Amino acid sequence: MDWVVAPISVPENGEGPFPQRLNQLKSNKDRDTKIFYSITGPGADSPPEGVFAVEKETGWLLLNKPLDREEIAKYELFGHAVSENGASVEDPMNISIIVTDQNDHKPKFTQDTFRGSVLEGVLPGTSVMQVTATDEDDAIYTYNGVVAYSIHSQEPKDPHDLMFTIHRSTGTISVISSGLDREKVPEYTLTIQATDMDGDGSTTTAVAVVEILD
Amino acid sequence: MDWVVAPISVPENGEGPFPQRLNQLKSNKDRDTKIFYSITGPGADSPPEGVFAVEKETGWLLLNKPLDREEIAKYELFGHAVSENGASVEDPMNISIIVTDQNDHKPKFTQDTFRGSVLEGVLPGTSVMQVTATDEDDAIYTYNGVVAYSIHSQEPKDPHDLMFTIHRSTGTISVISSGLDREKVPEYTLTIQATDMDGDGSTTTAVAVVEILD
Ligand SMILES: [Ca+2]
Ligand SMILES: [Ca+2]
Ligand SMILES: [Ca+2]
Ligand SMILES: [Ca+2]
Ligand SMILES: [Ca+2]
Ligand SMILES: [Ca+2]
Ligand SMILES: [Ca+2]
Ligand SMILES: [Ca+2]
Ligand SMILES: [Ca+2]
Ligand SMILES: [Ca+2]
Ligand SMILES: [Ca+2]
Ligand SMILES: [Ca+2]
Ligand SMILES: [Ca+2]
Ligand SMILES: [Ca+2]
Repeated sequence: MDWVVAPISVPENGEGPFPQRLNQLKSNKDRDTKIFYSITGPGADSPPEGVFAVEKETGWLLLNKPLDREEIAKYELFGHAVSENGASVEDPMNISIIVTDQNDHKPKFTQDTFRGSVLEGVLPGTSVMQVTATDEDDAIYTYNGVVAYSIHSQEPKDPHDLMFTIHRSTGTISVISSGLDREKVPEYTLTIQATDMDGDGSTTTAVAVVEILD
Repeated sequence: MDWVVAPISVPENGEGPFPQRLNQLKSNKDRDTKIFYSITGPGADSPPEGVFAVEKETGWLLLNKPLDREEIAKYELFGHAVSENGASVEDPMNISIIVTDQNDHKPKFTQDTFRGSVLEGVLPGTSVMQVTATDEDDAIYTYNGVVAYSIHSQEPKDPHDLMFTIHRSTGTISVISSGLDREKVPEYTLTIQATDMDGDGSTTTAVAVVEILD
């Protein structure tokens, strides 16, 4: 052809229909004799078996089911070409398959509860703590794995509500009001959120507990 | 995003419509201020100017016309992000565009006429000469640039016709008949052909003149 194929990029979670054609393998010895094609490697003849196949007669490389980037992100397979008289007519061909991302993981907070303390007299603008959520999707080329933080809600609501903020990118929680008074309200429970696609995607929650120190 | 884009592969001779969107550039400083996008490089702001553009407000990278791999096979552009107050908010982003092939060149013989001579007594199977045609299209991953040779016709047709063959891949012309006789027919003119897609594509012609030596 030459007996080569460029790396193939396949987005995960393809709709099909399956089996899906990716590339047609072909040995120029098929002018001379009938060629039988086959494939080996993890994803073909070793676990996960049968994700990919090749059609014996035609050389079509097929994907049999949708892929999942977070299970396996890249496959390295080998294609074979054998004459009808049983002789290999090519050295095995390196077939590289790269699985590209879709946004299919929700963020996950690293803790169900995060705790931080401040002195009663801290001024507005004071950083209390930094929370974190991870996201298994790509955050280099897209926002699939990019988390935006927000505050869902605060209890109690004394001396008033929305006394805290969270930095949309860093997860740093700050107090933005005056009026902390430990003798009145010694602790606040914040329900916090993390949302992928930098705020447009899906959202998980955790708790941040703010202790007013004595 | 990060302020990066993976290389973009675009087949030549795209149907459009144009302008065609390729990728949306985006700086995360647009949470903070309005961003104006722009592009530089050969193919954008230097020859060939205006092949690619970027939409100021949206950051969409556009292709303005179909590409031709044999004119330019790869572009290296730079994307820019500038705040409404005039400050650059990113270092320029490397944008790599790779133009991939379609079969749009016919083969071209290297000579309009090729000449070879043989002794009258050469046996069937004798190689007379080797002709060549080139093809500017890809011959690594496809047959776009892969030439199949054939004989179009022979004059004169004495002592009979189809006295010669040509090797489909090498362009080696051979005599396959007995009966060469210089005193009867001292020279044969062969119209020869070269066809891309290894025989399925389009076809050019040349002349091969076979001299029977004394
Ligand atoms: Ca997945
Ligand atoms: Ca995994
Ligand atoms: Ca994913
Ligand atoms: Ca995600
Ligand atoms: Ca005080
Ligand atoms: Ca006090
Ligand atoms: Ca005290
Ligand atoms: Ca072209
Ligand atoms: Ca050129
Ligand atoms: Ca071409
Ligand atoms: Ca061609
Ligand atoms: Ca003789
Ligand atoms: Ca003789
Ligand atoms: Ca003589």
